[PDB]
Amino acid sequence: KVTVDGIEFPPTITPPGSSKSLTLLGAGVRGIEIEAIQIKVTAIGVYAEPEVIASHLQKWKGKSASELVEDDGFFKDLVQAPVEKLVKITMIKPLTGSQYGGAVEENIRDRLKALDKYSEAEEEALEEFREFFKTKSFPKGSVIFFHWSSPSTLQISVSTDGSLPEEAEATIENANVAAALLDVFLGKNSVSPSTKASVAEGISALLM
Ligand SMILES: [Cl-]
Repeated sequence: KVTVDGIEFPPTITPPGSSKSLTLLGAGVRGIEIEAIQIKVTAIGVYAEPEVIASHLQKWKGKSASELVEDDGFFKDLVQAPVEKLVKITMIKPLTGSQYGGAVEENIRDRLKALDKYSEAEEEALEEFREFFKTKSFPKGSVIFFHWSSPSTLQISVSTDGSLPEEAEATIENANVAAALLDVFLGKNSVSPSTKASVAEGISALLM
């Protein structure tokens, strides 16, 4: 397990609507700082299938956690790897659905605009993202499951109490939004350098 801010991230999770078990790569915290005030917003865990994802990362074999974490190409390879992925979010700071969703939407939208990959299709995908989160509430301990069921298919499920949903609650089909959301966590300018640091540890260990 990796414990973050008192929150357990277990070694394995089965995505909602899925039967396949995914394994923990790493976990960390998303914190914000302004005028020296630090606030922990969420904890983040990243899951995939160990040997399947090791199969796409053999060029990083033998490398240490220190080596991997400072190589941007490493995280790029991980975002791009066409394998099943899951990101679990556990809420630390209480947020409304609109609050949480609006910020991740903005992050994705800004990333796509920077790449000149924000067009009508992506706009509609992010409107669906918005529609989904608008009806939700995120008290402390609530959870979000972002599941990459295909490289271009994002499933979202939530629970207010930390239970594991039985099914994907929303499905968004758009390759650019799906990759951009991964980059929110694993890209340059990640919301969580700690999560990246932990994933580097996990994959370094995994590539023996
Ligand atoms: Cl988050």
